[PDB]
Amino acid sequence: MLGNLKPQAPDKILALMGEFRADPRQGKIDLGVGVYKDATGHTPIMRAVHAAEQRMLETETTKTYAGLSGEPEFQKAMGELILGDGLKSETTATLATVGGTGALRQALELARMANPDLRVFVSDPTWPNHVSIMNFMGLPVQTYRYFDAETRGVDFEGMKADLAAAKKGDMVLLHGCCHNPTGANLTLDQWAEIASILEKTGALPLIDLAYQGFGDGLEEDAAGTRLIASRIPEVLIAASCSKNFGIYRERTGCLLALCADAATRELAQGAMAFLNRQTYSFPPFHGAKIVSTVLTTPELRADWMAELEAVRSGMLRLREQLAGELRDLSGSDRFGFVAEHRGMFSRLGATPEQVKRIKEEFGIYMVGDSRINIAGLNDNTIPILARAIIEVGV
Amino acid sequence: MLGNLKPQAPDKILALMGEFGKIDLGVGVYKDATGHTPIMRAVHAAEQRMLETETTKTYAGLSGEPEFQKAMGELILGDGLKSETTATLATVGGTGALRQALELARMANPDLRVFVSDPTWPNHVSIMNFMGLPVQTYRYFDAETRGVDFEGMKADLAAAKKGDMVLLHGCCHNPTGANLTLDQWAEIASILEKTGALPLIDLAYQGFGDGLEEDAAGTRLIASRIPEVLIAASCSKNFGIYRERTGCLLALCADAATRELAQGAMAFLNRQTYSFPPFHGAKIVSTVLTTPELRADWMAELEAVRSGMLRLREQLAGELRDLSGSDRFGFVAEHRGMFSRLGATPEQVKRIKEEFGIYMVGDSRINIAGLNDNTIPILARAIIEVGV
Ligand SMILES: *Cc1c(COP(=O)(O)O)cnc(C)c1O
Ligand SMILES: *Cc1c(COP(=O)(O)O)cnc(C)c1O
Ligand SMILES: COc1ccc(CCC(=O)O)cc1OC
Ligand SMILES: COc1ccc(CCC(=O)O)cc1OC
Repeated sequence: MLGNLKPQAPDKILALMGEFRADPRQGKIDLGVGVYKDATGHTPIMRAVHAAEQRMLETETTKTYAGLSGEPEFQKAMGELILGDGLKSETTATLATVGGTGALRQALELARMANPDLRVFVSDPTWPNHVSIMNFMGLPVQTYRYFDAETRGVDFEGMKADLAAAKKGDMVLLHGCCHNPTGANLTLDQWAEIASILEKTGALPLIDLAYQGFGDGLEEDAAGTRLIASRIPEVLIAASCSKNFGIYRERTGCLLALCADAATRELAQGAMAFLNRQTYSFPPFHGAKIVSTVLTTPELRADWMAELEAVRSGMLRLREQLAGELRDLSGSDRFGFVAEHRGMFSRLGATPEQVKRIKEEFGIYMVGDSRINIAGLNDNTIPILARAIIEVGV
Repeated sequence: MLGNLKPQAPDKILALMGEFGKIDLGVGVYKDATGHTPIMRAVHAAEQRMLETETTKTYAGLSGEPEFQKAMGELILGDGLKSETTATLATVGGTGALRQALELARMANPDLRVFVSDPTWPNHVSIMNFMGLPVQTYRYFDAETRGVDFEGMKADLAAAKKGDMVLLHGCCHNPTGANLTLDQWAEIASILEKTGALPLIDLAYQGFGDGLEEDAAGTRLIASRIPEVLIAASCSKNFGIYRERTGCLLALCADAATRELAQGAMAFLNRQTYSFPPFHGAKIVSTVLTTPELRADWMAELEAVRSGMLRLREQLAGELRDLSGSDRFGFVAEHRGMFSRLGATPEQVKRIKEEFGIYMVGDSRINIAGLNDNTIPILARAIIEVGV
């Protein structure tokens, strides 16, 4: 029977890796990486995180089955982290999931469970995993203009124009902050207008919050998400702890369902718990416990925020340097957008030909859509990248 | 939109878990004399060692780590492990491996039906219903003898066709505690090969029956006979790491090409569901399995657990024999595993819990690991008073 199986395509990330490793050039650089890397090219375990694992190793007395939808300490902590003082427990349903991706899938299942004729609107472009999951579920997918290839900024007129076509019941997927892969983001005023459009059309917003803390800070990054939650009655939030806590492999995230009333919250909560059960039953414990421990322990929480901040400022300085270099070399303010983008990614806006030429001539690797990881840059690599960009006619 | 959500039905076993001189005999979790579910020694040493060795937490393997996969395959199939034809997928527990198994098979055959035992783990049907898959049942439990209705089982299985999936419990059948002998397994392989039905083996208690190797005997027999088989393994109970959510799905294929296909579809399945699988428990398992000193202590502790429960069964059987002046309840010493179905009807079961405070699953399923010297005579007596 298994022979009938249709061949499924590889991740592609590995294909990028295999090529890079095979490159015999000693000066080769890799900007296609999708995780945070420090000065030495390592992806360290945050201090507080290592502190929580020591604490857990000495205090945990059993590993029996726990909460089906997550432990309360984690649910409350995450909600407060994302929504701050605005968290209305009475109408908020929470589900610990296997990473933010698990959160996305579950939100998709829940929405389709409540509305069979669901259509999803995704930005152009967006995280490929989004479209992939949707295609897999058989859900209809619609696109809304987002990245402006010329200015490398947000095409807000087009975004509004396209979202205006959403009907009540449809789902609109928004990146809370640090748009992956572009790096181009919406300002709070633009979020306010998006809110109006969402109220008008009656579409359900699904906010993918995976980089809280890598943009302008923890609170600032959650600002957009908080405006939507306060103005829109029903909101779905898929939060990831992978990057801002550096626990990628632990698989920790959570789905937040902001409802109109307590009765609906009870309905959504029951369905979420049901969904976990029909997929894997209980969610992973380790990472979630690390997170609640850091968040509830004043000392740890303080150190984590402090470390996250160092990371953020470090990347922000890298952006300014690259931008500075590009300005000095270009004799213009064309690549200024690099300094304006937020998050660890940025789409340069180079054509696949330019991307291929940059690799063949300069030994610099990046995703085929010209997305680079800011964290993979440094004092030695910045000048090279800048030169390459200017030389290939970007 | 969300207000349109229909209320869902809660899980019975876990419902009791929430309800609980209270005597908890519900949820299938091992407990020690003091009613505690301890962290196994080797598992603890593995976590310490891990705290010192791990330098990063970056994303890892989509299908799980090479070490976990090789270790799991060897633990299950022993020297019957043919890597060139076996695909392995790390999942979120044994339950995740089941769901993944049903998704994999359904992809390969949109018209598959699943045969489950009568009775079977409630969660099996639940997921199948959710996925909208056709469920047939095969006779398995003999309400009279409390053993297995093997004649009825063979009867219903022969009616299965190629493309159908037969879900079997590798050992320690949940909730009955009634198991097949190796002779019975060979017989079953004959049926499976004649009808061409794909067996899906739920292996969640390797180690609680007769032994690590012995509990895998049936599974190893089907694997040597049937060219294509699926196994959903759970490390929740034999490693005592329930909450870590670790287990895996093995796809035994007839050839390398099909193996490549299966492995691809499996990785794709994790990617579209939650991307990467959880690392902590899987790392614990491979650390224990590949470290001689740790594996030896794990086996010792697991054997100690196994032997203990077996002692409890014999005690409960004896206690009852004295209290009933009969040997009707003899079957309790014959059953193997964590559970054993008594027979008490729904009304009897409910009476027992609402006054004696002893909770067992509505169908009279008791977790024998929940008993001890103190509570055994109490249980024996309580059922005598509930009569029949
Ligand atoms: C990383 C990421 C996620 C979540 O990843 P998880 O590892 O599953 O937590 C979700 N959305 C985007 C855009 C991401 O970059
Ligand atoms: C324990 C068990 C499983 C798997 O449990 P997980 O916690 O998901 O590993 C599967 N089937 C049966 C019959 C079980 O008892
Ligand atoms: C495999 O799926 C992923 C791919 C890539 C990433 C890293 C983020 C990125 O490269 O866009 C995460 C994934 O799952 C969490
Ligand atoms: C809710 O699903 C479960 C119920 C019960 C158990 C414990 C095993 C049992 O009691 O049958 C596990 C579950 O998922 C792993």
